[PDB]
Amino acid sequence: MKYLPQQDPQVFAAIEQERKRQHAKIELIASENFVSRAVMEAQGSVLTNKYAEGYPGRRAYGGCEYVDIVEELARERAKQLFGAEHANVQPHSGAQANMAVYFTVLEHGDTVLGMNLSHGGHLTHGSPVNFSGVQYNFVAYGVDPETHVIDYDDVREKARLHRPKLIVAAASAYPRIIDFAKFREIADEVGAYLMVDMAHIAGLVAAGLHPNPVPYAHFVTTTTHKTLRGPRGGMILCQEQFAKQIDKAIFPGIQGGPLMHVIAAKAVAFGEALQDDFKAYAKRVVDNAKRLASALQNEGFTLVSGGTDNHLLLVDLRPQQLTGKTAEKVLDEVGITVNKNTIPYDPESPFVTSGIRIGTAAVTTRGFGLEEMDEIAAIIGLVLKNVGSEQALEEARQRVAALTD
Amino acid sequence: MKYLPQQDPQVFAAIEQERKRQHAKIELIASENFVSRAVMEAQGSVLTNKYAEGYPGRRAYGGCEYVDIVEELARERAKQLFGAEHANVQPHSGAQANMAVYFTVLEHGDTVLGMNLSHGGHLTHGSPVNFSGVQYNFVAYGVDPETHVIDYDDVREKARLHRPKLIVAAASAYPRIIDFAKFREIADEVGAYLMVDMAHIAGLVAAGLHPNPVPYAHFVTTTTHKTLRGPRGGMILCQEQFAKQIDKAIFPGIQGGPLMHVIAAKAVAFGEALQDDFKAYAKRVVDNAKRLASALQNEGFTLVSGGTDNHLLLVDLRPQQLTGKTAEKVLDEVGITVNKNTIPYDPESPFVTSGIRIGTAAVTTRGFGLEEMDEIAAIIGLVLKNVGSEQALEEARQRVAALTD
Ligand SMILES: *Cc1c(COP(=O)(O)O)cnc(C)c1O
Ligand SMILES: *Cc1c(COP(=O)(O)O)cnc(C)c1O
Repeated sequence: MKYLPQQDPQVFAAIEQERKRQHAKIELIASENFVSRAVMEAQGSVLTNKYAEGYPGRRAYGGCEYVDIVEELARERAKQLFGAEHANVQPHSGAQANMAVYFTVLEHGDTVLGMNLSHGGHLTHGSPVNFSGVQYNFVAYGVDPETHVIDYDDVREKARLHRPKLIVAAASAYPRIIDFAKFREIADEVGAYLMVDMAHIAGLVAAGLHPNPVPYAHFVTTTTHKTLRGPRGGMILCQEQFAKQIDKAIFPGIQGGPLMHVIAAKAVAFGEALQDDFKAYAKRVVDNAKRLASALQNEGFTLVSGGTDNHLLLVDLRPQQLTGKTAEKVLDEVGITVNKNTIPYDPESPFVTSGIRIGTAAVTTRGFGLEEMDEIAAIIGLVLKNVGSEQALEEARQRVAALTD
Repeated sequence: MKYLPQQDPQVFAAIEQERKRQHAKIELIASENFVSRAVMEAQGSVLTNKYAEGYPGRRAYGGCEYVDIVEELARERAKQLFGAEHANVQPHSGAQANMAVYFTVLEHGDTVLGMNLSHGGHLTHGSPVNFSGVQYNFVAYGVDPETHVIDYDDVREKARLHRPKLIVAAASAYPRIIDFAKFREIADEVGAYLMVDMAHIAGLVAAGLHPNPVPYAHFVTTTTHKTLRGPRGGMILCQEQFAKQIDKAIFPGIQGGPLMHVIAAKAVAFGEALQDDFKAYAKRVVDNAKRLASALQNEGFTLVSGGTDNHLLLVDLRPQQLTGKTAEKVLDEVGITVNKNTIPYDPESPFVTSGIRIGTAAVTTRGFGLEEMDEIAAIIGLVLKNVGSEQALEEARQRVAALTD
């Protein structure tokens, strides 16, 4: 940076702290990643200066010839990546992407069936403190109490009982592959639309390492950040038959002017995801998660569902008599970043929890491999088995520092 | 830029076109401005990498110590600028800021009274194709048919008849000072909340050149872009008594993760607005608008309300037998950027219109003064009086190029 340090010492000093923090810590929060310098440059461009309400070639204002090229690059590359008939790259966030889909197909008070929030469902899939749970009548399907895999007969029974207008599949804390074919089968049986929220797994889908929901879903929503490793924002994919309605839902429905600089960054990120080296990256993400899972089990930890098919895992801390809150706090003391997370059938509140959620997308981006996964697991074992030993925590701190250089 | 040109030639080429376009054209779209290099650098920072759901010191995730400092800088500087008891700097956009306020005080189907959309009200103030008009029962007050000034007796009558839960004041195309005291008086009479949407005028309010709605309104919403000259995003200001509810409305109510890099840029922009030179800038904005208005009238144009008190004006093109669409198109041919805009009591559709809206914020940022206003007015006269003369349009083109260098 050149101008910010002189203009705003306070903001710059804080940004520099954050940059150094990102390097120093081991980031295991499953939603996190590190974007490329090219993506950041796109976000830091003069495109922030342009109002571009509407869509390419159909804008409210003149002068959009070049931002139109940028948005179309984003849409076409997204279609290349996911094989979708239509893309809308304007959603400000994953929340707004979901909001738009709900606005398209649902009326106030309509019934929606989503994944149980305590079993892996997202806040925007019907939390009573979120617009989704307030605006619509959400009902939930659960995972099996033993396997922690989605119970597809429960999905079916809930669908047949409650007759939802919309079924939502996908999750923020589900460590296994989701069967989109089965979701669509159930949707078809009850005459419901199927929406898949692939935010967490979008990068893996792009790399062919998780089945693609696009062929099975009427609507697919996602964040552009997370495993896709793009800028912070949202996106909707859908069948051509919904394109006009989806676009109208985003604008003039729920948003105003789009963030054209972020959309440029989205295009950049999609370009990166189209490359062979991103496919190699995504495979390392999944390989690293399996390795970390195995290594954690070797340390004596129990994992929700007994492992992982994707980028993330959940440690069930009940065998260690620890809460997720306690684990999160002590790992923070040694420079490992996780989040407490409810496990299926958790006896604790979401503010305490019996688990921690861990993902490998961020550490993989930093170049961590299998050996590092082993060491991360060993450090977590050292810490969680010795929460009352400052000597153990100091050793952990030193081993964490050794990993981050 | 260093990395984007190599990583993504296509995106870079389009961005460069846009950068050159921004320099070459005369930007008179009233919502537009040009942000500082410091603001852009903040947006292009590593803060995009951080999930920070929640609020400073009360986040969902660990590791937010430094982004907390950034958000608090934004909130405290906003409070300094506007004298508000509380600020929420997380809204992704002006639309989302409004959405959150509506979510806080209204239930589905509640009555809201806003400014007539054809008289200056915004899309998010009850358009039947916007969430506002779909979710809530919007009624409208109008401007006087002769003076084009808000008819405060009409505001009062509509309020007393319809008994709205909420009254919205503020506009996207109103060239005169809004009387917030009168709005609050009317609100008090009918027991309604008052929300002021100051998006267009926020910079002028910050500089003390338009009366501040904060003392009179329960809620004030704004864009951080526009006259405030910040990054693209939103903000809510409110009384301490609504702080908890407003914060909950933004998250977990309507949004997920905030855009921390944009919030950094918001802090930078607020820092700039706190400086004496921003006050001087804002005075030039208003002076330039008055000068341009006067100069346009000298050219024989009729202005909605007979002039301006702020950054913007509207040309009523009926005396010239032109539509806003025609004017917008021909001005585009010579490098002057305006938008067609409905005038009060417009005989034309919003897709055709009888007016063009013009603002001075962008050209003022570029260093244009009174002499340039005179020339801009003369060029507009030359163009609109000679729409069928290619020679006239070429002369206009050359004079536009002379202004932009
Ligand atoms: C992260 C996530 C979201 C929300 O995205 P934001 O950008 O935080 O609004 C929605 N759904 C799922 C499944 C997610 O993982
Ligand atoms: C520009 C504007 C908005 C919307 O802001 P976006 O960032 O485009 O969503 C809302 N209200 C008013 C009065 C505005 O001027």
